[PDB]
Amino acid sequence: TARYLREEHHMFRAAFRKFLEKEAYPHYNDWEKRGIIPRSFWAKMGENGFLCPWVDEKYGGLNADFAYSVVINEELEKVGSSLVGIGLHNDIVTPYIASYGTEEQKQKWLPKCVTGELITAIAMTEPGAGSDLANISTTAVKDGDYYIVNGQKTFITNGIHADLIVVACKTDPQAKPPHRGISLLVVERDTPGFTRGRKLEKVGLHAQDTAELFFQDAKVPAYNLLGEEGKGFYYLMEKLQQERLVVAIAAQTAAEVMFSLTKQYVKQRTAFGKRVSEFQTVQFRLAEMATEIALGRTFVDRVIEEHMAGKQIVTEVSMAKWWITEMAKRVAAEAMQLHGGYGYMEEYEIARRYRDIPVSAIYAGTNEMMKTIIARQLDL
Amino acid sequence: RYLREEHHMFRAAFRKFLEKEAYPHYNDWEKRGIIPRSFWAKMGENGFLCPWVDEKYGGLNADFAYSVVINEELEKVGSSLVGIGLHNDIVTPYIASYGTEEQKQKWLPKCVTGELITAIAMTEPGAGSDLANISTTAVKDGDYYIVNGQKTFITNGIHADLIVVACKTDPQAKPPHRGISLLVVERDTPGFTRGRKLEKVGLHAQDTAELFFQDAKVPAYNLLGEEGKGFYYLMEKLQQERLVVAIAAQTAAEVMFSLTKQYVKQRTAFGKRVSEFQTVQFRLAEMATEIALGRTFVDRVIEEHMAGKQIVTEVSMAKWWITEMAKRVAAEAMQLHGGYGYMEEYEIARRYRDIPVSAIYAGTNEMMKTIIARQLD
Amino acid sequence: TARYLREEHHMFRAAFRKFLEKEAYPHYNDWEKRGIIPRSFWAKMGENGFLCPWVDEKYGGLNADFAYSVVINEELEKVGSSLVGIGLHNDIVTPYIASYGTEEQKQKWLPKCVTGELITAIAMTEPGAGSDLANISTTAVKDGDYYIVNGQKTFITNGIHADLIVVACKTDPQAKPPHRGISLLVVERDTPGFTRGRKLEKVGLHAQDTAELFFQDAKVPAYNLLGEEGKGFYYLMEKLQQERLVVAIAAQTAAEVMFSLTKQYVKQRTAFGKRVSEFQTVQFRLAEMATEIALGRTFVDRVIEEHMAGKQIVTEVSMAKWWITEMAKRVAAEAMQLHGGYGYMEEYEIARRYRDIPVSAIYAGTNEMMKTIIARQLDL
Amino acid sequence: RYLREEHHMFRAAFRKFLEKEAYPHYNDWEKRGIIPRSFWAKMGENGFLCPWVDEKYGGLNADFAYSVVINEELEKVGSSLVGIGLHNDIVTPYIASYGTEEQKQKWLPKCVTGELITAIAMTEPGAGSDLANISTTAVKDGDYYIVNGQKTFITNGIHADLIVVACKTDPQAKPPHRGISLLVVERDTPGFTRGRKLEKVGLHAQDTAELFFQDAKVPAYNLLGEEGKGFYYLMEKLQQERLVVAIAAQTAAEVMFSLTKQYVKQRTAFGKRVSEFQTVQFRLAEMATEIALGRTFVDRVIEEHMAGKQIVTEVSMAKWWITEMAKRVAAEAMQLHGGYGYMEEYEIARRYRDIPVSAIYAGTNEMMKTIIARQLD
Ligand SMILES: Cc1cc2nc3c(=O)[nH]c(=O)nc-3n(C[C@H](O)[C@H](O)[C@H](O)COP(=O)(O)OP(=O)(O)OC[C@H]3O[C@@H](n4cnc5c(N)ncnc54)[C@H](O)[C@@H]3O)c2cc1C
Ligand SMILES: Cc1cc2nc3c(=O)[nH]c(=O)nc-3n(C[C@H](O)[C@H](O)[C@H](O)COP(=O)(O)OP(=O)(O)OC[C@H]3O[C@@H](n4cnc5c(N)ncnc54)[C@H](O)[C@@H]3O)c2cc1C
Ligand SMILES: Cc1cc2nc3c(=O)[nH]c(=O)nc-3n(C[C@H](O)[C@H](O)[C@H](O)COP(=O)(O)OP(=O)(O)OC[C@H]3O[C@@H](n4cnc5c(N)ncnc54)[C@H](O)[C@@H]3O)c2cc1C
Ligand SMILES: Cc1cc2nc3c(=O)[nH]c(=O)nc-3n(C[C@H](O)[C@H](O)[C@H](O)COP(=O)(O)OP(=O)(O)OC[C@H]3O[C@@H](n4cnc5c(N)ncnc54)[C@H](O)[C@@H]3O)c2cc1C
Repeated sequence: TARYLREEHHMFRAAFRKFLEKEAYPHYNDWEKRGIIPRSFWAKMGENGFLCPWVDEKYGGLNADFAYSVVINEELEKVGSSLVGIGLHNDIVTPYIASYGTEEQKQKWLPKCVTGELITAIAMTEPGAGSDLANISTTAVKDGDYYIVNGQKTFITNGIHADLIVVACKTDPQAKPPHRGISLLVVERDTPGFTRGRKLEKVGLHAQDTAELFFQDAKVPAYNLLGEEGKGFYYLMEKLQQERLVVAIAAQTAAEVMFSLTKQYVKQRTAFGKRVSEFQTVQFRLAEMATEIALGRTFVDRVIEEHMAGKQIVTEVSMAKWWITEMAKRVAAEAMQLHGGYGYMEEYEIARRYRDIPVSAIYAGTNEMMKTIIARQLDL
Repeated sequence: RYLREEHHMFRAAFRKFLEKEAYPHYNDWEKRGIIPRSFWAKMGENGFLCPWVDEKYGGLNADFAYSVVINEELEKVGSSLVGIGLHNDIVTPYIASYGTEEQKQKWLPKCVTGELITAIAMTEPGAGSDLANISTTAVKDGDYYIVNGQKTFITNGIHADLIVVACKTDPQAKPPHRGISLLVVERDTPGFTRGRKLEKVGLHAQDTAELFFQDAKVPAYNLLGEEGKGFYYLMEKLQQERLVVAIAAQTAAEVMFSLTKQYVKQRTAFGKRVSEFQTVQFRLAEMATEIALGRTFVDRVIEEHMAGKQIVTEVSMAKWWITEMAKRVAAEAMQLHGGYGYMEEYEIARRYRDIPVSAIYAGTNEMMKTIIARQLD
Repeated sequence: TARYLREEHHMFRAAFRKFLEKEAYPHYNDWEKRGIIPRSFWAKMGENGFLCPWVDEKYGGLNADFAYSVVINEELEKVGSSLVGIGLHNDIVTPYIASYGTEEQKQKWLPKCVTGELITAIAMTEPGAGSDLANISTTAVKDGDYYIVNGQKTFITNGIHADLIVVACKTDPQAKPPHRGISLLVVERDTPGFTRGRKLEKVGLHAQDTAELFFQDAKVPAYNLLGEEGKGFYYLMEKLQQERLVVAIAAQTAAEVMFSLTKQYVKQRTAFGKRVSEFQTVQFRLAEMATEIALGRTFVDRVIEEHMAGKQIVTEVSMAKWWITEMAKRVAAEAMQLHGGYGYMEEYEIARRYRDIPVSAIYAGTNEMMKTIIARQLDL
Repeated sequence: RYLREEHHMFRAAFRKFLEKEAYPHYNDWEKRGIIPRSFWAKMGENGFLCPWVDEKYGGLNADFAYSVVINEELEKVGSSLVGIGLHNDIVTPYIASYGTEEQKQKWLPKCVTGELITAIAMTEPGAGSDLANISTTAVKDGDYYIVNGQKTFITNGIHADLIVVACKTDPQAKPPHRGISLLVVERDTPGFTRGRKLEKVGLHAQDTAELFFQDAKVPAYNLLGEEGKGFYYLMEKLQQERLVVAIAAQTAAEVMFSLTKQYVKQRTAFGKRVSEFQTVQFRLAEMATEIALGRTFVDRVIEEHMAGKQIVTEVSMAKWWITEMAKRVAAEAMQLHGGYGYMEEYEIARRYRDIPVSAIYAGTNEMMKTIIARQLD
């Protein structure tokens, strides 16, 4: 057992699962077909208190601790990875508004983030730069009471639905070092000069509305600056600890789900007068998967505890992110293979789980970037 | 060492054909879920179908190296073209090896032209790896066989006009495998129906389907070889089947390596080509090494096979190891493209989805290891 | 941080390390040359309270909790794996006497186990059976007030020094199932018919006195029966949880030691105008080793906590044992390679660490047996 | 395909020789820390040293396949015999390729007989992988070179009567590698001393030592080739060096596989042979597969090498991949023997200790990947 969950979280998990059993599980395949999860689902999430529950009661939130977010994100992954946009809204983007927003900004935005009237996104990555974030070239040039924004952002989660987009841009492209010229600017829906691409066709996460964003002389009120000019990089580096933790949590859950699928399948499939689960190689493969899952679960649970205690754990979250995502990828490969021909059929859930997992090694920072961060912390 | 100048010239000419007839259309075929029969017709009229078939049926008496070239060049277009290799090098050889003079005359000419596309149906919902435990029955009611059963995952399952079906003509054979025969089932057989095109992770243009036999009336002269010797024919032909899969997986690995190398050489980050970071260099060096090992091994197996030698162990080794290697290449390739590796606009995404099934068909990699272990005594 | 260590354990670790810095570290290489650790070392351990510290004060012990044993075994491994005989005495064998001994037996044996006047060993494995323990063939036939013992035991840790040997033997060879015929019998030094082989030449653990034991009509007092006849297998299965945990702890420490050796080496070695630690492949290899070490440490620490709480964790300890031992083997292989030619030289400590590690995957139950146990617990 | 009947007959005869002169004595040699010169003498008198050397110096003009047979058969005895392969196929070829007519006449006859045992000294305490950064100097003081420096890890370091030493005859060469020459240093050179036999994890009968030069007086006619072209000679010869290592590692893998297979087939547990448990079967199938891949690859490299083709990439691939594979085989072998794998009475223990150094010498596996990456462009 992990110490961050108490009885209240256990009853919450059951209540949230009951909601999903009606609203998510039976609808998920249709959402994938359409390429997007309907706004009405977010509205239902908001009215039931499952959006931004950590937000203060004065904005309509529940003052919930981070364990509630762990439960939400785990239960949503149990449905499917296309639901990652909720965890992104809850635990990645809206915390920027709460941490760095003025009272006026928080009052204006947070209540609607809780209800789901405003859906959020964060836009860092550009065609020319992802891992090398200091090299982004989207510019925001001050002109009167406005920032004139020019640039392109790519692979944006919630790219179609998002009404509020936290945009990383260069307010001073000539700054030394380059990262000191970066600022965070909130871009609202229907901003003149702000357009969106058609939803991106991807290997998986088919129900996630990933899209490119285009800023052609985007006229953004100066009021929409989040925090201080030229400190944008610092806000990002700070919040990426929670971001990477969220990815680690979702990948751990995905592995657990895929293991359960495989175990159940091989226990019911017969070959050569035996259940497939009776062959020693199958037993050992499952034992090895179970072991690695136990390791990842124990580690991520410890990192959650450290995080909740307010401790700085850059190294450990980077470890959790790369290792658990690779582990879940290995689980997926084993799972497909152990299903035989059926693991390659879209009628079987494992096919979708398999297509969904490998991107976890790429986003929130590639696993190569995680190893880079670890090596830096090792002092070499 | 099995490729002579004639094969190099043929490769260039076949590639030119595909640059016109296949490469520009592949993405459309995938969207359609099938490769049009018109393409098969163009392949047939140009002599690219069953080239090994004797000239007397309209073939070219081509050696196996021509089939290697064709299958490799088709994979470089994409894995959904595996149906042609299956027609050419898996199924039609059953007709030539075990067909009567009369069956060969009736069927082989049209297989060369592509008027008849072939398929082979072994696997059932209840049994794949455990092939001896198939339950599809063919009961004589002269001069017909009455066939009952279901076959699953059939390549060319929609297009196929001739299907070689493994069935139990004596379900009480003891030992069970002794009751297996091969029966050719023709398009428009009464009681023979097909399922919808299967929705798969990849091979989107390959028409895989289930087949259904409900008191299907099959003429007794459609028996292939002798009653009760079907299992023996299958074990015999599975060596070339496994070789074909190994060749295609080897080619897929090479294609994916090339895509990845080109990408990382053009992509820059932190003031360098991605290909300049030492970890990327070593990963590419390791991929290049395993690719070279697979190429050398499969080439030697091809040579042995063409020499008429029994290669059961070696082909089983090639099949499992090369398919697993190709899978590892795919995983490296997606990762090294970053977000772009996950985008369907990039070819690597499709290559990635296509590869993992190679570890499953022609017999699972677990079955390959089972065979190797048996041969190790 | 792991919750089982308090300030008292931290001061204890420092005190114990101070003892070892004088008595163990500088002598270790000589012990390996001789093939045995001198009795005088055990005597020093006993007089300083470092043997069987968990034993009750009434037998001369300290009533120490298991965290003291964790510290002792970790610190001894930091010296070298040839010191495993101490952890075996402390935490594997003597607990059998405390758990299953009569008051008379405990009074007779435990005080001298604390002082080191009696060194203990456990003898299960035979030439014909190790993994398949139910198939042991050493017999003990009752004759008057004695058991007549015939058989051979192999690979016995503390095989030369041991004065008390807990011997698994068949008191009823015809029993059904075979395991119901197994009993534990304490064999004392100078028992008529009991002899020992020459110390076994091994790949590593060169200072550990591993030997075969021979029983040719060994005349053992019936008083020396430990527990109940035919329940021997049950005692063994019960105590193997702690045994496997001890092995996992030592392997985790060995990995940590080997990592430190490698990191320090590559940081000081120059090639191509750079420190070796500056090449990206070296950085990533170290980052990967660091990650896996962090996983093993977090997991074993959690298992220690569960164990100390009195919980039954057969699955988790089997996971810890196989995965950590394999991980430490991988660490060792990386460490040798990263030292270049120097990693193959016996003058460098890594050579010895490398030779010492791979046996951890074999003893206390092979890693194949660990996977067997896990699969059984998965219900397949 | 490089072995003809003559080579098969030779293999049998050489093995017979070793069954008498080597196998029964190997464990004793290991205890002694050296292979006696008497064995070298028996090898020489039977024509098993430098067989490729022209008949005019007393050699046999044997092709490289004879060296393959010798090195393989010696490894089947044990890895401490690598000094012979080093003499035959690594060092003496420097004398034949770059020696003047007069040096060849002076040295090659005695290398064939074994009167002179050879060694090559590249590596220094401060530089191994980074060979261009060697600091051993050879300064002309006609008609001598005055040599100062230290060489480390020298195979045949005790026995060697001739040592080919890489040194800087112009330490200000810019570019540095242009100042490297090869200088033959003879036994009993003034100022030339040797360290104690190095204590190693394995290769216990191989006499590895450090060499010390303190104003060593070396005759100028002991220069091998031209001044400042030493680096070029080394890069040229390292292809055969790396091939020799790959061959020995391949053979070690095969030996260890055979030991393991035999053990698990004779050992029983839980009412079955250990070899009957499915996980053991699959592990052995995987080992057999990788061994087959390595054998096929190294055999093809040997063929290419004998054809006189440049094989830099391929040999680097063979060296790193096969040594890593052999290491994996060793780890599997110890585990599958249980406790017995850890006992020095069992041959597998020694094989296990011997193998990992193959990933280090002839250039580290990291250097092999560096070379491959460079060739990938
Ligand atoms: C489904 C999905 C959703 C996404 N959502 C968002 C979002 O909501 N907001 C957002 O800002 N971004 C988002 N992204 C972008 C994602 O974070 C980036 O794809 C990721 O950071 C990698 O950047 P890149 O794609 O440009 O790859 P690159 O940075 O171009 O790297 C390509 C490859 O080179 C490797 N590489 C680069 N440098 C080195 C080096 N120094 N050493 C070794 N290897 C190196 C990388 O690890 C990678 O494997 C999303 C991506 C995906 C796939
Ligand atoms: C794209 C595609 C095309 C196909 N085309 C054809 C075709 O044209 N003709 C045809 O006849 N078939 C075809 N198939 C079927 C294919 O050959 C089978 O899927 C394959 O043989 C495995 O059979 P199965 O799917 O029933 O898996 P199963 O036999 O049920 O096995 C499932 C899993 O169980 C494991 N397993 C089973 N037995 C053992 C054992 N004893 N020990 C350890 N593990 C074991 C295997 O690891 C496997 O991963 C096709 C399949 C695919 C995916
Ligand atoms: C340094 C050292 C110290 C030791 N100290 C002691 C001691 O103090 N007391 C004591 O009692 N013993 C001791 N041992 C013995 C040790 O526990 C045994 O070696 C171990 O349990 C394995 O038994 P075995 O050597 O007989 O191998 P075996 O049981 O013969 O097994 C050989 C191989 O076959 C594999 N195998 C067996 N069955 C299966 C199966 N069903 N499926 C898959 N694989 C299988 C095993 O995993 C192993 O890899 C020691 C051993 C060593 C090396
Ligand atoms: C048994 C034995 C026999 C030998 N016999 C001979 C002989 O006869 N003649 C002779 O000349 N030499 C001999 N050697 C030397 C051997 O070739 C060297 O040990 C080897 O080349 C590596 O050099 P090094 O030991 O100095 O390691 P280093 O060059 O110091 O390298 C140590 C580690 O650093 C890493 N490294 C270095 N540079 C890089 C880089 N750029 N990128 C990533 N990693 C890097 C490598 O991974 C290596 O593992 C022998 C060695 C042994 C062990």
